[PDB]
This record gives sequence, C-alpha cells and structure tokens, in this order.
Amino acid sequence: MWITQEITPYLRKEYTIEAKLLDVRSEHNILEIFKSKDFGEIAMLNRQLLFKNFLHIESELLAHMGGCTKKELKEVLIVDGFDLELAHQLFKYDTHIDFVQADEKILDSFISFFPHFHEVKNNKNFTHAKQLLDLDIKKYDLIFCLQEPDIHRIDGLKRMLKEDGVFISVAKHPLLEHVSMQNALKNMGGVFSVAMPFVAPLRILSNKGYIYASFKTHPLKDLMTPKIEALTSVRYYNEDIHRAAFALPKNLQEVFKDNIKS
Amino acid sequence: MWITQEITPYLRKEYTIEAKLLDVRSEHNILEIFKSKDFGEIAMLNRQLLFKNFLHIESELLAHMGGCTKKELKEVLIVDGFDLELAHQLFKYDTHIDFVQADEKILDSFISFFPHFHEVKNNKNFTHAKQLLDLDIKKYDLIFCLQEPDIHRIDGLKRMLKEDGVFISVAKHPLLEHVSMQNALKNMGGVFSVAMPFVAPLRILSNKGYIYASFKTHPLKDLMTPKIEALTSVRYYNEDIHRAAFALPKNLQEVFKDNIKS
Amino acid sequence: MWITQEITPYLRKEYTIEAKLLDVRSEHNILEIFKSKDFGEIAMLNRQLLFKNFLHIESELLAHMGGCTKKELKEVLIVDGFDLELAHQLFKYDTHIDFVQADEKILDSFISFFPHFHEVKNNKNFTHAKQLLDLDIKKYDLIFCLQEPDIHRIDGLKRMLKEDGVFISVAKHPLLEHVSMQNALKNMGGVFSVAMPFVAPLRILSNKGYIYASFKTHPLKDLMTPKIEALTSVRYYNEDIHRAAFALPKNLQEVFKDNIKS
Amino acid sequence: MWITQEITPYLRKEYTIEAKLLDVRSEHNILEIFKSKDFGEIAMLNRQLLFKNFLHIESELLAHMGGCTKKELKEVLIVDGFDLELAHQLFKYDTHIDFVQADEKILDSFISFFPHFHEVKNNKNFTHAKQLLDLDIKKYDLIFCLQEPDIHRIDGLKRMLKEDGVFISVAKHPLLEHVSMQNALKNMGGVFSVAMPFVAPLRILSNKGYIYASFKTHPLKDLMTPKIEALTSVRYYNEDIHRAAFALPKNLQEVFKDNIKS
Repeated sequence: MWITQEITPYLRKEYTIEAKLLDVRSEHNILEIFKSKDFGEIAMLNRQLLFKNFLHIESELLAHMGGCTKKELKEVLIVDGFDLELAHQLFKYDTHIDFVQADEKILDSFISFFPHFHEVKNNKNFTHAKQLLDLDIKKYDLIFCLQEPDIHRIDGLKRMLKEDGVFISVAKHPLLEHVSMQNALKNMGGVFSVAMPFVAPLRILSNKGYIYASFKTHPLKDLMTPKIEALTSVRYYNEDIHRAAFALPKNLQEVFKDNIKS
Repeated sequence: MWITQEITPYLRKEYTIEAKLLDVRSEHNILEIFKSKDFGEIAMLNRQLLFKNFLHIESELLAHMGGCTKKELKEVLIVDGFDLELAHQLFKYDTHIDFVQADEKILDSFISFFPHFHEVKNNKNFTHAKQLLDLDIKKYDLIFCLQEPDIHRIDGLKRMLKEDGVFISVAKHPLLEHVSMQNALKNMGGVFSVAMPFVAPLRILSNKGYIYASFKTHPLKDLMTPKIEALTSVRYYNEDIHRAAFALPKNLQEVFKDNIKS
Repeated sequence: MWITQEITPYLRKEYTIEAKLLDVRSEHNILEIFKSKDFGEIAMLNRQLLFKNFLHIESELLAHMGGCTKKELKEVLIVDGFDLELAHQLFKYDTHIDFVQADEKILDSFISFFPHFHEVKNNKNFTHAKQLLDLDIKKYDLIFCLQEPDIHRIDGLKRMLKEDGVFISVAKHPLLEHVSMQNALKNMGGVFSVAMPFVAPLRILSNKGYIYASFKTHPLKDLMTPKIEALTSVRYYNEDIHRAAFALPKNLQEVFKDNIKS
Repeated sequence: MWITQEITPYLRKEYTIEAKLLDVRSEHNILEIFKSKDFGEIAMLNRQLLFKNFLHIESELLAHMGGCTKKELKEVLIVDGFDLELAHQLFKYDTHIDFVQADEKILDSFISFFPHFHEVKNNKNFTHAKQLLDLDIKKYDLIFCLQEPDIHRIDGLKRMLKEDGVFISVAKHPLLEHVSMQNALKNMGGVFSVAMPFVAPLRILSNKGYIYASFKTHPLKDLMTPKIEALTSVRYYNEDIHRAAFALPKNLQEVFKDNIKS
C-alpha cells in the first residue's frame, strides 16, 4: 500500500505505508495517521505530512532558536498549529505557554503521535485555549505561527509582542519556491526590523522554510551559547545547526537581498 | 506524463515530464533525457537524476571546496562518473584534469545536456581516459570519486595522492541513511587523518552525501576566503555554504564521533 | 515513463509508454499520441484512450452490427466522434457516409494513428462536414453517436432517421456502472421501440458499453449471416461475437429488464 | 490510500483503499485483505486480486459450467487454489469434493472473506487434504485446477479422470495474451479430445482465461438447459453467459484452430 503528497504541481512523493491507524475529520480539519517502516508513523494533517520519526527536528529547531536568542522567556504564544512537541521543547525553559487551537477534536487525536503529549497537556504552565479571546491579555516574548500567516495575521500578532519580542513563522522552501519565500519576507518586513529566512539543515524531507522576525533581536548575533549548552535531552539542535540554518547560496542572497532585514 | 525516482524502497518522487528527448544505451549504462517545464531538462542515468538548470550547484560545491582549501591545483583526478561540469568548474584554476570513464558512448551522450560540454572536452589540460592504466604515473593534488567507493577502491586511489592532497567522494545522505554514512566514514578513517561528512545546503531534491578526506588538509581550518571571493561568476558556492555543509545534528555528531577526523 | 487514466473515482490505470509522438490542443479538444510497447500507439483524446493495436475491434463491431442487421445501407451518419476507422469498415458496404466533426484540427491530427486515414478521407462517398447544417438534408439508415448522447441529442438524431432506421450509440460498461447504463437505456427507450445494451466481447480494456436502438429492427433476430460471411478483411467480427455481445448475467438482466426494449 | 495490481509489465490498476484488514504470511504464501468503498473487501493473494462482493461470478461460472454439462456429479477434485466459493457452488449438487491445499494457515485465513466459509468446510462431503497422496485412490467426474498447469501437471491429473469426465483449468486472457493461451491449448490438445478456451463475460476487471477440456463431453453440445434453469439462487450464471463464454474473435478462432478441439 502507499499514499501520495503533492509537494509541487509537477512533483509528488509516494510513501509506502503498512497501515492506517487513525482517521478523524472535523468541520474544519482532517487528520490521518499511517504506520511507516521508514518514519514509524506518518500523520497527514490537511495535505501536509508529519513524520513521528523526526518530530524532534523542527520542534527542537524553532523552540531553541527562539529560546537561545532571547534573554528572557516568560510568556510564549503558539497559534495556527497542532504541534505540541514545540511546546515540550519550549518548556525546557522557565516559561509559560499559551496554545491557541480551536480544533480540540483534531488536537486530542494526536494522543499517541506526539511522544510528549501528556507531559505537555498536563503542564501547570501550559494553558490551551480555543481562541485568542479566551486568554488573559498581555504581551509575549516569543510568538509562533505554524502556518504561513498573511498580512493581517502578521499585524494582529505583532501588537501582542513585547518591545523585546521575537516572531518565528512558517513559509515555503527558499530555493524550490523562492517566489513564495520572497513574498513571505516582504510581508514580514513591513512591520519587523529583522526578517530572516532559514531552513532545517539536513531535514531534506519537506518543501518548508521559516522566517525569524523581530524588532531588535538578531538570530545570529544574539545567540547565547551558554543557553544552548545548558539545554538537556536535545538530539538535533546545537550551535552548528543554528548558524547553518541561515546559510544561503550566492544567487539566493541576491534574490532576497532587500527583503532580508538582517 | 510522469517518471519516477526511488529515493527509498518506501519513498518515491514523481516528476511530470513533457517529452522524452533521448534514449541512449550501452553495455554498462543507459541514459534517458526528459524535458520538464520547471527543472529544465532532467537526465535519468541508471535511475539517478540530474537537473540541467541546477548542475552548477554540485559542480561548484565540489570543485571549489577543493580549490579554496588548497594552495595550488596542478593535477586533479576524477573517476567513476560523467560529471564534466565538475571539471568545468575546476578549470577556473590553471590545473590539469585526468578524467577516467570507460563508457565513451554515454559520456558523449551529454553533448547537449552539459552547457559547458565542448569547452571542457577541448581543454588542452583535460585528459579523457578509458581507464586508470592508460594514464601517466603521477600524484594528484585532489582526487574526486563520483560514486561511493568501497574500502578497496579507497586504498587504491589513496596512494595516487600528494602528501597534502584531498580526496572528495560521494556517500549516502546522513539524515535518512546514517548507518551507511557511518561505514563510509570508518572506511575513510582507516587510511586518512582527516575525514569529514558534508552535504549540499538547500539541495532538498537529493539523497546524496559527501566526504572530504585527506592526510592533513582541513576543510575549514585551511579555507582560503580570498580564493572564495575571487569566484565572482559562480552562482551558488560561497563561504557560508562551505562551512554550513559540515554542520551535523547533535545526535549525528555523536554517533559519527569515532569515525570523523578533524 | 508512464501515463494514467481514471476509469473510476476509485480506480485508475497506469500505462508504461516509451515516448510522446504528438500534442495538439484545440479551442475545444486536446489530443496526445503516445508510443506503446503493448498497444503500439495510445491516443489520449480528452480523458479517453484509444489503442492503435485494437482499432479494428470497436470499428468492426459497430460498423457490422449495423451493416449486417440492415437490409439496405445507403446513407450513414456519424456525429460526436473522430473515429474514421468506423468509416473504413462501413465502406465495406455500398453506402454513403456523412461524418460530422467540427474540430478539423484534432481530426486531421490522426493522419498516422488511423491505419485507413487517407483511404477514408479520399473516398468519393465520404463527405466530411463541420456541422449538421453543412449537409443536404435527408433521412439515414444508420446513425452513430460516438459519445453518450443526452435526451436532446437523442431526439434531434431520431427524426433524421428512416422508418427502417437504426441508431448505435455509446454508454458506460453495464456491470461496472449499471446505474449509468440504466440511465442511457431509459433515455433511449423514450423514443425507440428497440433499446438493447451490448459490449465488446474480450475487449477487457475499457469501461465502455453500447446501445443498439431502433423502431423495428432487432439486433439478434434481424442478423443476416450471409452479409456477415460476405465481409472481407475482418479480424474480429463474426456471428459468435455479434450474438455474444448481447449476453447479460442473470442479475443484470433483472436490473435492466424494463429498460431493455428487446 | 492505494494499492496496485500488475495486469501487465506496462499496465497497472490502482484501487483506492480505506483500510487494511489483514496481513497473514506463510512459508509459501502471503495474504492481505483491504476494505474498498466500492468492491467491498479486496483480497490480495500473491498479487492476484479477489473481490468479496463479486466472488460469485467466477465460482458460479466454473462450478455450473461443469454441473450443467454433466449427467451426475459424484466425485470432484479441486487443486492448486483457495477457492472455497467454487466448492460452495458445487455443493448445489449432491457430490463429494476433494480439496487439496497444503497451506492451511492461508486457507483458514479466508474465514471472514468467504461468505460461505463455514458451510463449505463443515460439509460431510468436503475433504480438505494437504496433498494428493493423503487422498483415497479413485476417479473424478470433474477436476478443477485453479492455477495454470504445465504439461506435466496435466498429464498427472488427466489420469484421475473418469472416461466421461471434465477438466477445467485457468489460463491467460486470449485478448492480451493469445500466445500464452495458444500454448495452454496445445498442451491440453495433447491428451484431450476436447479443449476449448472461454472467458467470464462482463468480467472486465480480470486478465484471466480458462479451458474446458475432456475426453468427449462437449461444453455446448452436452449443455443441459434444465439444469441451468433449476439454479434459481445463482446471481450470474445462465445459459446466455455459458455459450457466450466460448465466443472467439475471428482472428483468434483462426490462430487457435489447430489446438482447439470440439
């Protein structure tokens, strides 16, 4: 048996799977978990794949890129996603996390997919809310957007940010789809003094990119090695990966030159 | 119309193709070239894909990682492959290049696929040999193996090296095939004082890895930035990409610790 | 390389092809010819396949099912199709043929696909017209509809029919899609006293069916063996295939019972 | 989710599947059962597909072509297969059935797939043997080979036949694999006075053919319509389907002329 994902209008991927473990459709989302001989378990969340085998990669990368570049981490915000592993890694810091996901049904259906599901859901500092209006208002130190946000989502989130604030969001892969990344950066630049694209080194499995945005916090210059070396039980993240994540070939640097708010 | 690419026994890539441009076949190799509306022409060599519009990435990376890490390039050896674009990039240096490939028929089949085909083959300093035995006896400043060599091939090429020479070869990607990479490193660690794995940053479309091995030349410590900046016409290679290529996830740095040599 | 056709929302077919020989899109149709090791050449005409290898099967079947059941064959009409092979088989009778196809571009693009292209286009009795209004008006002895016609197309064609008239049209396969065939028959029954479904015995390659409609001509009882045995250069059609074409399993006979105007 | 079926080295069928229901495996066979939203459950036995909702077609056809062409059914032999639905249909007659299949594990694996599983296995007159040698010595009125037998297997079963017995076996479809069918006929023509090929009408989803061979019983001339009409609970088999199964295209009647025996 096999399943397929379109990573491009001219490129698909075929995955051999040994079984279908779960299926839960919602009035807004559809999730399906498959058993994989390669990735252990593959979760298909609305035309996007998640490999149980490599949940530590993106979770460790985003969480610690934020954590190790911020002097103070007390309030975090995570919108537009179901990734509780990000949360598990962020808790390796002394911080509070506000998770906003309206789709409980889908979210709870990850009960076995995410290794640290319970450890995250039962954290005293972890508060899960259906929507934004369900949270005490305040300004955060780090905001995460799990789906490429638009100009509005960007603005709405930028005001909920502290002067010191940092915003890490998702976009397409800078090489495969430089035009998408270019647009994602332009949007980010409109309100942030620091807008820089990066990727997950060695994570050769997804057409995905990311942007590190802020008002006055540089992702390379404000990296604090001591916070890095102090982290425990990390299997992917380190300083080499962090810096390498921002490497760009010659041409691409030229292409994103003025959209890159370094 | 589509073609496929087996990155793994449980994972495939599918490229929409507009036409088949060539179908050549020898006693040892078969080569097909297709037209894609996005990746330009795609060449399928023994189920290994080559992209015309992106040939420069791997050629510049491999050639210049060598050229910018060595004082002078006088004698270079290329074996087990058909990559004329690598020699083209190497000809930026005033060096001689010995190119061994018994399959003339397939090699010349690249007359249109390689944009610098004729320029490379007409170089006074380019020697195409059917086999290593037809070559003059001598040592090389740098040797390139375009296929994963077994420990016996390594032993053989190893001795055709100058004391300060560099041996660069291909291996499997360390993310999806760490066990393979590991073995590729121990086989190198056997006769070389330096043996470090690296990948091609931003190249998400390939399940391929490489090793920089030598007797004492260091891929990072012997890096000559002046040589890197002199390369004004390259489109991919730069210092950031050079260093970034050696970055390893924390767990891979650890599993590879024993075989890696700096 | 390969191509794919959806024969069902839950069933597709994958065809290995060695090359793409032709591509001509029209302001109404799209045609693509592929070279096949199995079928010689595959023509993809707007989501439907044609196998050069087996053009004699359907052409011989429809042409002679009409021809050998009609006492007199002098005027024939063919609408909604590009199949000139039907025409080649019908000319094995002393009859005139009116081919109505507005898309000359696509039609002419079959120049090499249809074995008897020129022999049919240059027949003195073959008149090709862009539309119906481009033909002398008259009543025909046999009408062929190459695409499942609707209630209107059915009526419009039924009046252009002689008292003795016969109408052979296309529909889905009676077993795989009994609901479609059921509808096709109901429509036909509304105006014809004789409506009977049939298939191409042994032509296990398509989700296709056909209906033999008329006012007073039975496809099994009015079959004239002498006209059959008199036909020359036929490789598929004979009396066994003709009668077998109307065989229906027990259940299906019950399903189509009152829609079958035998 | 999809699975595939290789009807030809250049042709494949792809079925959308909702779930995998079983994965059994023995020393000689592997069996997987899937749930399809249309064909009910699909069983994949050594890359040969079986459809639960349509098992009756082949079982009724094979059993009753024999039963309605013989005076009395007292001893029947089934070999080289797992088709219990064939025996079920044969039990409409008061006959004994010897069923040989060394792979008990896989056979019993059909406990839910075959709707009449238990009824067939609990029949006092059904004997399941691991091999032909564990059986009592005797002659059969009818023998069924569920796999294409080579000329050696034929020779062997041939002798376990009553003088007026019938040997029915599987072969390749004569439309796509005429050469194969041809050979299957000459091998039968070798020891049998009657040898005629036939297919399963309206069964477009299978690349399978069959042969009715005997010493003198004729599949059409010895057909007993009374026996056919007595079968009021069958859903497919009837006289029209019986005769229609032997119909051959004009060119196949000719190429097969020498090996076919009536």
